[PDB]
Amino acid sequence: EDPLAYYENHTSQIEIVRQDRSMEQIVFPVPGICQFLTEETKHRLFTTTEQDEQGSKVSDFFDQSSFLHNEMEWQRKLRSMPLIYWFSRRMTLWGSISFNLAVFINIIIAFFYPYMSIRPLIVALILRSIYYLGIGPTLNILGALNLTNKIVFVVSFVGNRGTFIRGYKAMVMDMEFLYHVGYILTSVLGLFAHELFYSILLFDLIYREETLFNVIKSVTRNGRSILLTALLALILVYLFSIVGFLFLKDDFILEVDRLPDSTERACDTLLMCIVTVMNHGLRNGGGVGDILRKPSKDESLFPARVVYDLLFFFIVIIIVLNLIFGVIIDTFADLRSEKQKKEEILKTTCFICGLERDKFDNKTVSFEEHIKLEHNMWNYLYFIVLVRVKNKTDYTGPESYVAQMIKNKNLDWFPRMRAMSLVSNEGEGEQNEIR
Amino acid sequence: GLFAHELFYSILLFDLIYREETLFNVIKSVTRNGRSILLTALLALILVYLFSIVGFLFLKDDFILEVDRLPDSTERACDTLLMCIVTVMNHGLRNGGGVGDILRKPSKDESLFPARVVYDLLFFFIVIIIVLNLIFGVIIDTFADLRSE
Ligand SMILES: Nc1ncnc2c1ncn2[C@@H]1O[C@H](COP(=O)(O)OP(=O)(O)OP(=O)(O)O)[C@@H](O)[C@H]1O
Ligand SMILES: [Zn+2]
Repeated sequence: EDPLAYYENHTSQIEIVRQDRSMEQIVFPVPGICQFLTEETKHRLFTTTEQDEQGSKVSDFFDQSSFLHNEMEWQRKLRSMPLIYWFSRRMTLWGSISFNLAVFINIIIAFFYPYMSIRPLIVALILRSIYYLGIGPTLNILGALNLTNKIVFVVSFVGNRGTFIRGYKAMVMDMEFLYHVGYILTSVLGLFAHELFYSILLFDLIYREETLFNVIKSVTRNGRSILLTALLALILVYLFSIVGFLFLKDDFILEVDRLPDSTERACDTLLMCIVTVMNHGLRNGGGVGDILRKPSKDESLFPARVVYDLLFFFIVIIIVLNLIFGVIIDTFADLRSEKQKKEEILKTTCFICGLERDKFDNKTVSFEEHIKLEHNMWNYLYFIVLVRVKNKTDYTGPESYVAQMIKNKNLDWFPRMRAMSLVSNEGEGEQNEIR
Repeated sequence: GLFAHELFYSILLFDLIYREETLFNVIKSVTRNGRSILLTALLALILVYLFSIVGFLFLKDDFILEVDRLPDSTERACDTLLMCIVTVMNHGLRNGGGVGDILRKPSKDESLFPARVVYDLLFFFIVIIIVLNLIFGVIIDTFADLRSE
């Protein structure tokens, strides 16, 4: 309604650096296409963009400009389609419905197999269906609902994300799409082949919960270290088994509960000795000595047995096994430190210029205004889109300069540790004093 | 405690936490990431459910448990999926060696001996050394974060 309000909303400003290392302020109109940028995509980019070797996110932010433009174009195209857009807007609802259905199906299977808010209402309806129709019909209905809801969720996911915008190859390469396809296949298997396949769907908890994902990362980050420690444990077990087979063959007597003698020799062969050690010594707190024949102090090999058991216990149980847990704790610490560093950087430094919030103290302009009005990464994206959408025939000085810098793949036009609102005022003031 | 039953006085011992700040910080070291601990427990439950399904499908006869009947001494603890899940979730988690510490001892001549060995080893590595230790790792991480803050 208000022309001034409309122009203020559709007008943006940025700061650039020219070839002579001089800072200039450019005021431009926001292209209409820029209005179709999703807040989810903006947040994802802001929280995922990484720093380069020089500590700048500008390289990645610029490299994502084409993807952002294509995503905005796809969103504009989709918004003309009401039904598909409406379905795409409810991805969270579809995912929640699918997860609840999977949980209910798994609970029913656990509590009844073998056989033959609105959540309380859903539970009551499920109980009534079980009482009236039966477990089988209830499971069939739940499986059909889960399959339909997952199909709707996949349609919504593709529509909203525009993964096809990068091509079918990119969509296939995407891990999330493959995960959704595998989930659909698992649901189909549960519905038709055997209901027990529904148990696999419980792994969707990891996908849904980020905290559990971080906990799992604490183990998977140093998975190579864990596997190497396990291999070292296996080598030590092999050596101990060799020693036992050479000198303690008769002490490997194991009780057995034969199905319709009660003891057997478990070290007649090297492979059997290795298997017995690797299993029992590792699964017993006291080590291999907890299953070997109990010796007597009068035996000549009693000191040897004591030394063997003690060495196994100290070397394998207290050290080797605890190394995996130590690696897990170290990974926990490293993840926490990295996350804290990243959050501190993101919250106390400027995305474009990288200046800290401590140069802006005691000045007309604060960090908040500097990030909302002067170095807006989104305003830079809008300027990039304008340069790419504007006919070359009506470029201005700075528009042509930025277009040429883009043609040459040069980022030196983004400011870096410099702000027109920070040092330009004092610089002009000292210049006036000098003059 | 004064009127209904004197045993209610035991609840008053929780005032120690209120009185002592150090114990309160120790409890905070666990309660700060309570959601993480609960999610880890749910993951453990899901893994136990999968292992119980596998055992019921292929190792039904090996779930024999001794019982001290009040005035046969063994019973089958995996005749149903729910019973198998309960037995695993209890014994495997409360035994250092895992679920294998309560299953029937096999013989090397049995055709399923390698399968039993693999099952027990997988349960031990996946659930006992990793999943259970994740809660303790979370507690240690919370300790470190609290001290740093
Ligand atoms: N250069 C930057 N440095 C730090 N944070 C930034 C930067 N540019 C943007 N942000 C933050 O990223 C988010 C994007 O701000 P944006 O102007 O898009 O907000 P908005 O409220 O959605 O917009 P508007 O109200 O102007 O229509 C905000 O949190 C903003 O503070
Ligand atoms: Zn800036």
